[PDB]
Amino acid sequence: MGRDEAGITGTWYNQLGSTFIVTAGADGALTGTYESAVGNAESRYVLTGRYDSAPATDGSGTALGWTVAWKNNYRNAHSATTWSGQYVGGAEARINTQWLLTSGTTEANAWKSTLVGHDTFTKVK
Amino acid sequence: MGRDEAGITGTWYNQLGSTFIVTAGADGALTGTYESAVGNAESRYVLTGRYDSAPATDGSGTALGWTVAWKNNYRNAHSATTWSGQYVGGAEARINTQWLLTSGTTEANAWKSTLVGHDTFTKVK
Amino acid sequence: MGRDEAGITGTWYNQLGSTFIVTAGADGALTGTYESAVGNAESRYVLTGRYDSAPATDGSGTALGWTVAWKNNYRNAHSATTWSGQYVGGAEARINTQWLLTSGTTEANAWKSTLVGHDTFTKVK
Amino acid sequence: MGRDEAGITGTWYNQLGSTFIVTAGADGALTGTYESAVGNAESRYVLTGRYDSAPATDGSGTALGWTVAWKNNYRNAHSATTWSGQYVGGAEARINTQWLLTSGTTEANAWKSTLVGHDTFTKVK
Ligand SMILES: CN(C)c1ccc2c3c(cccc13)C(=O)N(CCNC(=O)CCCC[C@@H]1SC[C@@H]3NC(=O)N[C@@H]31)C2=O
Ligand SMILES: CN(C)c1ccc2c3c(cccc13)C(=O)N(CCNC(=O)CCCC[C@@H]1SC[C@@H]3NC(=O)N[C@@H]31)C2=O
Ligand SMILES: CN(C)c1ccc2c3c(cccc13)C(=O)N(CCNC(=O)CCCC[C@@H]1SC[C@@H]3NC(=O)N[C@@H]31)C2=O
Ligand SMILES: CN(C)c1ccc2c3c(cccc13)C(=O)N(CCNC(=O)CCCC[C@@H]1SC[C@@H]3NC(=O)N[C@@H]31)C2=O
Repeated sequence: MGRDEAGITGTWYNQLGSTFIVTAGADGALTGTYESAVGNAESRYVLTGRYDSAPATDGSGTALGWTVAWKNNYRNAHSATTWSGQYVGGAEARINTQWLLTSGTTEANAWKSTLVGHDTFTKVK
Repeated sequence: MGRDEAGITGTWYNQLGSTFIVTAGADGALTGTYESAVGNAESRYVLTGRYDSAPATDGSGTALGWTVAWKNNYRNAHSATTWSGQYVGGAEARINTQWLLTSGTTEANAWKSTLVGHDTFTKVK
Repeated sequence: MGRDEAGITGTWYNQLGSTFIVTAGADGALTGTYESAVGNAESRYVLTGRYDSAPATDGSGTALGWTVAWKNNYRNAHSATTWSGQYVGGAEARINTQWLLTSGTTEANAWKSTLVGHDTFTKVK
Repeated sequence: MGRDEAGITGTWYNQLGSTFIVTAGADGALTGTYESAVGNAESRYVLTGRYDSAPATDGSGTALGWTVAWKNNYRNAHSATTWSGQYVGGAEARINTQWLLTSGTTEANAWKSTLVGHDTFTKVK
């Protein structure tokens, strides 16, 4: 709860070397910035999202998600990613996610508008 | 741009009868509430997300995404959904999305933590 | 069972105008050809897959999936799609699917190797 | 080509401890069996799929996919999984996949019919 808040807030790194900095609010909000090590991305981008401010205490992870639109002062990649996953606490804390990356397309190209992938975030690296 | 802002802001309905009410901010923010016609959901839930405040003008859609954590004053479904998609404007304006719904799980059950689906939102119904 | 076999076997069409011709075997096999109305595709491509030869009889759909590699005598698109979904029988019989389309990539590009989408197949159109 | 055939054919293991045994045919076929270490699964299940019998030689992976219906002599889990991904050869050869697992459902429950995940297969473990 406040446990999750404290667990989630901070800097995370994924397997690609991207950096996710986030504050979890007591109200279930996630707010922060994201810097992608790959793709059409430079510097930091705003992120917002939500999390289960009251997960179970049977050892279950904590559900959460967030979005980045790939526009900032330096680039506009006409796209947006959402990550959906769960926070697991402890000595090797992790956010395990799957993500959808959608590009704005013509109607003709809409069938190929969305990439899918997975990112695992840790507190080190 | 301001076009997208004006296009996106408002009430949308999906094929299931769910209701998405959203304000698009000039800064690329999405803020609002979501009421799901199905699943472990009651009343409205906070939503936040982002959108490409400056899509292309070659007739491409506008990328966007948002999250809902399935906790409010009435229920806690220990889960969170992200929708990723694009807004298409005009007489039959649409937000075409794919979504990931993750439940908090034990580590044993993490492989089955995430549902995937698609929702199409329109301004009527 | 033999019901499913009879239900599934035949020609289906999706919302894009693609054509899926399939034989369901008594052993749970699916075999046939696919012709895509869109993308880097021409003529027919082999398809194979499986289905639950013994679904429930509580009105549940019948789970199934199949793959196409996008290589034939005319083109090689260095890619393969899998469709996962369920057959629903009756007067407006449907196969409702989600699909993953993966392209062979460099290791650098693997994070963007896979598109996701949804196709609905019917017996007419 | 024959390279891919030789690369792919054999026994693979994923991070969960599941075992995938496959023969790649010269015609682009994949045929074999799958034994899942997790879920509603026992013993081996038939699998079929396809692969790009002629990938590029710029170091790109080889696209492929396959399906398992979760019915055999011991169990019927009313479901089917498709894996979509790419084979990468060499000293630490890998098949990197994403998967869709669909359960037969009522029409009411169709929105939650499909799980999504990722599996990485290697030749050892
Ligand atoms: C239609 N058709 C041929 C395309 C043409 C162009 C594009 C696409 C795209 C998606 C789907 C198809 C196309 C797409 O997303 N785009 C925009 C790309 N946008 C970007 O590169 C922004 C960085 C995204 C980084 C990802 S987020 C998940 C992962 N985790 C990380 O930390 N980093 C990676 C295109 O141009
Ligand atoms: C591990 N294993 C056996 C499960 C056990 C329980 C659950 C799950 C879930 C996901 C995956 C597996 C399980 C899951 O999400 N859950 C929480 C469900 N949470 C909810 O029902 C909240 C409403 C979500 C409504 C969806 S959002 C996309 C779509 N579009 C709409 O407008 N409405 C629908 C479980 O309990
Ligand atoms: C890495 N990065 C920038 C890409 C560059 C090139 C490509 C990709 C792809 C996928 C992901 C990224 C890229 C991809 O799949 N490719 C191959 C495309 N392959 C094809 O076009 C084959 C037809 C597929 C038709 C689809 S199947 C689901 C749907 N349902 C239907 O009936 N028809 C549609 C690329 O080139
Ligand atoms: C609708 N609602 C509440 C559900 C109720 C029951 C079920 C579901 C399912 C999917 C989605 C929702 C539900 C589902 O798939 N099912 C069948 C499960 N079927 C099985 O357990 C078969 C083993 C699958 C093993 C996976 S394959 C990807 C991964 N990689 C591996 O090597 N092993 C794992 C349900 O019962």
